[PDB]
Order: sequence, then C-alpha cells, then structure tokens
Amino acid sequence: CSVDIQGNDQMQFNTNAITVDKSCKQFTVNLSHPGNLPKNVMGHNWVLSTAADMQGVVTDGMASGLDKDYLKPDDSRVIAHTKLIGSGEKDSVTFDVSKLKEGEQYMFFCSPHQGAGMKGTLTLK
Ligand SMILES: [Cu+2]
Repeated sequence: CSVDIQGNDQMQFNTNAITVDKSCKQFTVNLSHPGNLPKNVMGHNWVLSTAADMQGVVTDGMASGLDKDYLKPDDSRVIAHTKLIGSGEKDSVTFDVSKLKEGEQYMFFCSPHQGAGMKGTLTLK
C-alpha cells in the first residue's frame, strides 16, 4: 500500500505506471529527488488527478508559480499531492483509497514538468 517514487535532474520519474491494490484503505507515495539540482531549478512534486482534470491542474498550477509550489490554491481537482522538492529533499503523501473509483482514469504528474512529459498513470487493481 505504498510506492517510493524518484524524480531526477532530467525531469523524469522512475516509473510511469502506479498500481494501487484495491484492498488498501490508504495509499502512500514517498517522493525523493536523486541528483544535484535545487528546487528553484529542477523542483518536483507528485500530484494526482483524474486524466480529464490533469491539463487544468497543470495550467493553473504553472500560472500560480514557484511561490505556490506550482499548484492553484485549494484546487478541488487535486486528489492528493506532495510539496515541491529539490535534490536531497523528500516528502510523502497518504490518501484514502476511497477517493478512487472504478471506471475512472487517473494520472500522476509533476506540475512544473508535466508539459515536458513528467507524468504517468495510476490504476486500481
Ligand atoms: Cu518536476
């Protein structure tokens, strides 16, 4: 009921496909940042939304800027998210699996780097 995820100095997560076991009550993502670049150069977060909401979350987050960790304040579309981290930092987020529904498609992504491909799927199993 947990996954360790890395975002590196080249806008890449170490996985592009997460599976959440339907028997989990909560799910935890442990985000870390191998490499050497700080968060005001190559910072990463881990953000979860439906596939349909991803674009809006990204656009509005980029617009909100570094001072808001690249997320729109109180964004109702964001199911769960970590803070923005630089190399050597770490952050975890836990959310209730009840927030995910059968038949929906979910995406995870780093909001400042989603346009550069830093995204992947999240699926119940
Ligand atoms: Cu990033």
